Amino acid sequence: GSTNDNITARLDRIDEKLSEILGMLHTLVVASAGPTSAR
Amino acid sequence: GSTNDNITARLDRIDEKLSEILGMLHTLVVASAGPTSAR
Amino acid sequence: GSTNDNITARLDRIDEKLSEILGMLHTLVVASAGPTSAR
Amino acid sequence: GSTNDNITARLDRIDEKLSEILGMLHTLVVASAGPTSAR
Repeated sequence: GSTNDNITARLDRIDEKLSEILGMLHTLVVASAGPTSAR
Repeated sequence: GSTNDNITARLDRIDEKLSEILGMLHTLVVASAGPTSAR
Repeated sequence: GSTNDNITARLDRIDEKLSEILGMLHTLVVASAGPTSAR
Repeated sequence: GSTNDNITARLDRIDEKLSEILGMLHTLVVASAGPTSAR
C-alpha cells in the first residue's frame, strides 16, 4: 500500500550514508591532495 | 499523506550530494592517478 | 500506476551500491591515510 | 500529483551517478592500493 513513507525512510538512510562518503572523500581529497609529497 | 513530493525533494538533495562525491572522486581519481609518482 | 514499491526496490539497490562505496572509501581513507608514508 | 514515476526517474539517475562513483572508487581502491609503493 502506502510505501511512500517507507521510501522517505530509507532514502533518509541513503543520505545518512553519503554523509559518511562525503566526509570520507573530503578526507581523501585531503589525503590524496598530498600527505607526504605533491601539491 | 502525499509524501511523494517529499521524496523527490530529498532525493534531489541526494543527487546534490553525489554531485560533490562525483567531482571529489574525479579529483581523487586524478590525485590517486599519481600526484608525485606512478602513471 | 503504483510504482511506489518500484522506488523502494531500486533505492534498496542504491543503498546496496553505497554499501560498496562506503566500504571502499573506508578502504581509501585507510590507504590514503598513509600506506607507505605520512601519518 | 503522481510524482511517483518522477522519483523512479531521478533515482535512476542517482544509480547512474554511483555507477560512476563505484567504478571510480574501484579505481581509487586500485590506485590507493599502491601505485608506486606499498602493498
